[PDB]
Amino acid sequence: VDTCSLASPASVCRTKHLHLRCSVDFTRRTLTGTAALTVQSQEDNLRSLVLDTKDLTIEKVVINGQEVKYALGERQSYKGSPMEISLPIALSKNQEIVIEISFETSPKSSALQWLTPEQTSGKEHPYLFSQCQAIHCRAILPCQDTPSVKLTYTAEVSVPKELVALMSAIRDGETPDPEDPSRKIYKFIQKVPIPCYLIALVVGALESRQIGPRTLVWSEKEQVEKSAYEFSETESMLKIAEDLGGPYVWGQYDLLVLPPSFPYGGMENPCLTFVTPTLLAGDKSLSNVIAHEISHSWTGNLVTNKTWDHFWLNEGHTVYLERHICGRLFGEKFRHFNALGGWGELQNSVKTFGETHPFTKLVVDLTDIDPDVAYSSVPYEKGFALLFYLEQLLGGPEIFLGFLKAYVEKFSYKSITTDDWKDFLYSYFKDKVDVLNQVDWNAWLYSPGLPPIKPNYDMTLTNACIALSQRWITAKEDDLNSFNATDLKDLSSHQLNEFLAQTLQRAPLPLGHIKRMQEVYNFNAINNSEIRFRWLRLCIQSKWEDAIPLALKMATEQGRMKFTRPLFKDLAAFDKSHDQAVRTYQEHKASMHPVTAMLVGKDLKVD
Ligand SMILES: N[C@@H](CO)Cn1nnc(-c2ccc(Oc3ncc(Cl)cc3F)cc2)n1
Ligand SMILES: [Yb+3]
Ligand SMILES: [Yb+3]
Ligand SMILES: [Yb+3]
Ligand SMILES: [Zn+2]
Repeated sequence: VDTCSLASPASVCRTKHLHLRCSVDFTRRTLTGTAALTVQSQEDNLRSLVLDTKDLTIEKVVINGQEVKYALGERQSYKGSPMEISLPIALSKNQEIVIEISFETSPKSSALQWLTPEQTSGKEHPYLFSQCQAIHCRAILPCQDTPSVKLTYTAEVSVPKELVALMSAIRDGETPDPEDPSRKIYKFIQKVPIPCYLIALVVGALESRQIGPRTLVWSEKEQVEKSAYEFSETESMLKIAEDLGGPYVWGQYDLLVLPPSFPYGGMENPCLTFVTPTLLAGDKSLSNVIAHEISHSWTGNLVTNKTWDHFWLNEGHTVYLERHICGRLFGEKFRHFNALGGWGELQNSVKTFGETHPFTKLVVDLTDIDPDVAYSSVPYEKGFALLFYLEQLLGGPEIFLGFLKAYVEKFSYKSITTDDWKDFLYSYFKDKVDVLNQVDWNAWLYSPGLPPIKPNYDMTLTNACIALSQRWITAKEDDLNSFNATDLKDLSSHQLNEFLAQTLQRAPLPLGHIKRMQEVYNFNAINNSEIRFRWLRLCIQSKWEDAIPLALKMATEQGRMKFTRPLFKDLAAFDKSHDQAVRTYQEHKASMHPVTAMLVGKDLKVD
């Protein structure tokens, strides 16, 4: 059962298609229109059905050209309000009908962020973007907001004519709005059935540049050139992913570089991956995020978790494919370096939550839990560690990649559970069932903490990071003069980031050590968001007051939760910056993404 949805389950009825006709009103901060759902009954004598909604105003529901009765139930916190619709005629099993709902969103819709012109790069036009994963589609339109249902969709979006709309779909033309010549209607078609969390919309002063045979990069004019260069390896990564997963079925693979408040590193919206502008490091070093979103075109978008309790299926397999893409491009020693880095992030998550915390389990129980509050590196890295351990146990990467491809082929266009995955793993590896039976399945899937076995990792690229981190940790005052810029001469940006992560695991360090690190390495000059984030956390945790303005600026000038949440938490934990962190959150709260504002408030204990 999907404990995060209040809608009728897939066993009662299934939405097959959505035809959305809407208009974006920037003056009211509302999306208004009609959602026409083609719904197929799965039961005999079906007379009503329930949809998910959250802060939606319903004007009317039309079936067969006439208004029908509906009722909105009491709100159930983050789940929203159930909408029960009374069907005019009882449906037989497999009968399909179209239900047209006229609705309008709330300006406080948790799916949307409305930006004023001052919040954009161009400063002249406003901007809107959505983020539906996990359960925010219900805050845009009435739907069965569960990944256990997959539907196709078509959309027609009216916007001010100076702006551009894009969606997680193939572009299907644009025309002036026949009802208003100051507006344009943009059309879209998504012919591959998707779960509704993959519905996405952006409206803004967007420009595009072609960077591959099936890829345009989209952003405001000021970021086009930098984005085209940053993401130039996209076609190469798509070709490797097709070799590992099978055909790319989505047609286009475009990228949208969002404003800095985009809450995630990337969102795998089909046909149009959304990415944070914090990837714009200038040297392509953060391109693993693109490899990750590309990989979701198979693991997540084609094979999907049936409920959010099985989210690790989506992320674990995607991290596994992501690391194979980067291993093909940069070598097997690089794949192991990134895999070992991932184990260290899993160590940090388990330490943060606590080793017995229910969110450190691979398969979770989200009954009465807001998915946004559960979100962490555990499903990604505990999921990856299980697959990497099975790869080692079952004969290596070539053999395990055969399983991955067969798994994608088996479950394409379906929504599955951990038991479906395990049953297929046992079926595919029938000649190695004795090896599979040695796995402690109960501990790996259902127990909290670090996994029961740590995989084997090549240490070649990690050794220099560990050695430099240990030199700093073990240094006394009289050793500080031995450090010098030459210590970093043979380290890649990835290795500098790993040196900082290793050191941050032992923070705090003495203030004099951190001051010496800035003296000889000049980490304050580095703009790479991952390195800067770890360096500023190391400074703040080591109680360097000089870092307070730098950390507050990074926390507020961008809104990627991976960076903003720990920076605000570190600033709140440092007595010297505590009041400033709380005051800065209070002043920026109204202008923040709604989910990020909620999570930073919980982290800071500010209501
Ligand atoms: N797909 C990403 C690129 O890797 C981008 N991304 N955007 N939004 C989200 C997201 C995903 C899941 C969430 O809830 C859960 N968290 C953890 C669990 Cl074990 C189950 C859950 F339901 C909440 C949000 N992920
Ligand atoms: Yb067309
Ligand atoms: Yb079986
Ligand atoms: Yb000494
Ligand atoms: Zn992902």
